[PDB]
Amino acid sequence: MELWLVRHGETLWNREGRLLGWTDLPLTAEGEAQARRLKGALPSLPAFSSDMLRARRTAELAGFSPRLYPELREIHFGALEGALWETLDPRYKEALLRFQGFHPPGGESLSAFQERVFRFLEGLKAPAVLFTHGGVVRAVLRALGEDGLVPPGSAVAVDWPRRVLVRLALD
Amino acid sequence: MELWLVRHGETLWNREGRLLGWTDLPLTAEGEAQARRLKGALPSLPAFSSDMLRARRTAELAGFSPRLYPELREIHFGALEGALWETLDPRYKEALLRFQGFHPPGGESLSAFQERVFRFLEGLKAPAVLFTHGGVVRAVLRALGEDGLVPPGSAVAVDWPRRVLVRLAL
Repeated sequence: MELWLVRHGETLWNREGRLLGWTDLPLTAEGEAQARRLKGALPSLPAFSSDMLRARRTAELAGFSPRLYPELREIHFGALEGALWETLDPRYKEALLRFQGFHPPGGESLSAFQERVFRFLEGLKAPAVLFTHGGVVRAVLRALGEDGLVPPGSAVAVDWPRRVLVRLALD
Repeated sequence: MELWLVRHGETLWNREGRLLGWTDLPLTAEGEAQARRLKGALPSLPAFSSDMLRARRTAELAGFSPRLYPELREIHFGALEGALWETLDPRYKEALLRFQGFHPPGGESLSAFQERVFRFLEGLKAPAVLFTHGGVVRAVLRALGEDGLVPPGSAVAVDWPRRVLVRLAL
């Protein structure tokens, strides 16, 4: 099933290097700029978006009017929300880097996050554009055997659950 | 959808030739070495594992933190757990070789085993690495029209439920 996943534009915490999950921060000026560049670059398919403001705003500026689903949210970092990546305990860094065995206190485990995301993707009955977050795109890319790190405001199209079709980045 | 079926490393009953199902044996030193060797080959896909110690330990040494599922367990041989294959009564040996039916005393039936394994596989929602047992790997290979020559600590990748992608015997 052809699915286009879009990572929302940047927020201040991208440059600041802080974990941003369920914390609701707005797009920066550049983030809105990145979002506008997506208009006319994404297929005119039904759109779905995380309910987080930054995701919804990206969809809007991209020319879409998506249906909202919290299932498309970034992983819930719990007590690690807002924590600087730099000072993150090596155990957490490793868990996130290897994408496994991550269970932040007060948050969502990586295993639970993957189930949520993959369960949502399984329910899609037709090609769609999904406005979501870096961790969601990463989970999908890694499940498809590829490095799952993509720039804010970029997109990837996949033939779920078989292979990646294209990675789209705009300058 | 890509699935990697990984057979746990060897235990003492493998070299001794004894039926090993729900008996929770640990890996031997060589079994652990086999597990470590898998770290440099298996793709970093979501991982799942039988809850048996030998499977869990194989996953850990291969560099994974799997979600545990008893559905990935080898069949329960009941009273036949630990029985030497070489002296297995013809009634059971034939049953296991015919693949038409099997139900050892105090054990699990082939039918229950299959319901178990296939329900699990059919429920997967994304590619994955599955740390399991010989009987499970064999069940998958046979469902794809292939034999089942996968030694301990080795793996087979399949495009489920269509065909085998590649075999990895280290």
